[PDB]
Amino acid sequence: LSWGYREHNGPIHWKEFFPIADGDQQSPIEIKTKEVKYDSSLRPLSIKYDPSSAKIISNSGHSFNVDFDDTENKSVLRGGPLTGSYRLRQVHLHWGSADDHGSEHIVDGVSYAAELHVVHWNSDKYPSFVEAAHEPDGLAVLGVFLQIGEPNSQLQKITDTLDSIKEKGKQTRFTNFDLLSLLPPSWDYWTYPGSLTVPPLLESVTWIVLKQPINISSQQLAKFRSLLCTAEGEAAAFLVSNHRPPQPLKGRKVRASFH
Ligand SMILES: Cc1cc(C)nc(SCC(=O)c2ccc(S(N)(=O)=O)c(Cl)c2)n1
Ligand SMILES: [Zn+2]
Repeated sequence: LSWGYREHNGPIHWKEFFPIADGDQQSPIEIKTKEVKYDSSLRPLSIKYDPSSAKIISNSGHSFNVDFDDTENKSVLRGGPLTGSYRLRQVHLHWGSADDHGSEHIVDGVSYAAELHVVHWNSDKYPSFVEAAHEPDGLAVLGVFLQIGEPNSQLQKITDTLDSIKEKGKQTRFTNFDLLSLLPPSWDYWTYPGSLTVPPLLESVTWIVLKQPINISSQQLAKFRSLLCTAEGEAAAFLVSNHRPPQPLKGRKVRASFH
């Protein structure tokens, strides 16, 4: 298949080849903080990310992905709303065509400039990410909002690479990536049950979205828009926007770890 974010193949078109697009636990959503319920039973996040787990950065045509070696248990998320160990798999980012929008999740009617997703899978129960992606408790994604601010020394590692992966399919070695340090200093979070925000749109994600944004400069974020959604030797299209609109909550509870 050949989904994307352009006029012919974008989010409104996804339902055509992925009927779960209209499902009851679709992501992303609006977080309306006046409707969030603090839940004292939610636990703190327990995070370990080995900077040597990071292997490769590539252009999928839908974002950049930092792939981590997920055959080993070096990089694991536990706690939060999660039962068991969730192995780190991959990091990517969503943004919009300009800095005033671009996050997937929206807070109190407001879009951030971009949103970082840290993809993990239940390695207690499932033999691989591919099997875990089909189960309600299979995935956990940590979301971090990016707002325009000062230049981010931690994102600069990624931005420095983006020219070498400008075309879809291109990849480049990427390691010693201190992912933890990219996180905001508060790990307070909202959580709800949801889906992949991209086709196949599987309802297998425990969303964990951190309240506190991190900064990125205008010039840093603009580098992501210089990525192509098209391959070398193909007609060019810039990956100007790669975010899905908020989906109906359909009676799900968004809970907060904090008050
Ligand atoms: C073999 C295989 C299967 C699947 C379901 N995805 C992939 S690559 C896509 C991928 O890992 C991915 C992309 C986007 C998201 S999101 N925006 O965080 O909900 C997630 Cl959870 C996974 N590969
Ligand atoms: Zn994502």
